[PDB]
Amino acid sequence: SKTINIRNANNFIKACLIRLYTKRGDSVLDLGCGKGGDLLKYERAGIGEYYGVDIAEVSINDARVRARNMKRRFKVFFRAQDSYGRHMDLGKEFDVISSQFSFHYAFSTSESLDIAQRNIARHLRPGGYFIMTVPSRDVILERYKQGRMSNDFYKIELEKMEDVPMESVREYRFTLLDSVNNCIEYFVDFTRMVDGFKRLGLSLVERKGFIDFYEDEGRRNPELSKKMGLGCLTREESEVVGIYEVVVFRKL
Ligand SMILES: Nc1ncnc2c1ncn2[C@@H]1O[C@H](CSCC[C@H](N)C(=O)O)[C@@H](O)[C@H]1O
Repeated sequence: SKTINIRNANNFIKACLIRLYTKRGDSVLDLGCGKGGDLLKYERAGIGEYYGVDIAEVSINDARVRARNMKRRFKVFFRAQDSYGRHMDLGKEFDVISSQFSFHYAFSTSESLDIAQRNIARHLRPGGYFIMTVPSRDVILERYKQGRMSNDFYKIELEKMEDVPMESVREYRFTLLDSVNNCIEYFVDFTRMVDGFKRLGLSLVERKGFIDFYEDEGRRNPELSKKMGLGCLTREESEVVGIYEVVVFRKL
């Protein structure tokens, strides 16, 4: 593929995040786990338990095969359901709750976000972290004002002007080479997210852009760099990576 560097970067960034907030023996709840793309990362992190939840059953089964056919020291649990707009009660709490490239889907409606934020807080141990990587609304609107909304790797389209300005847009179309196709993405209303979480005991402890986060980490972990094979992305690839940001809330 022609997006390998972009996959390496994203996985790199995610691995570093996991390394930063997880510790040995931790219990992790992976929301929007997908096809278990982080099982290996967690295996290196030496975590003890892994629970993955995804709305799509086609991905869960893929995450099962992977878990089933891999050298892992942690117990896995998969469940296919809606963890954002449908009540969720798994029974136990977790030290770390991860939602990689998937939490923005919780912003479907006002109620959805609320349910989703409630589902996160009730499955998080006090002191526990909720790490995520979501698209940056600020970034996107700027590329919009610059007219540069795409390239050979991706494409984004906002909604129509009928009685609406930029700040009034709630969603957009995202297309990615060898990935989603005109997938409907919901903008992450940051302020509403913060307030909503703060109301449930979760505080904002980290918000950084993918590129900076990437550059900063790539310098502190040169080994994980060459290990995951990476270094110096083309500006064309940077645009795709630059769309996402890192956000972390902790249950004080
Ligand atoms: N309400 C919901 N509950 C759980 N997963 C959801 C969801 N809405 C969307 N998703 C999931 O969001 C995921 C986004 S992509 C998942 C990628 C994965 N975290 C990685 O790092 O590769 C998809 O697998 C999709 O099925």
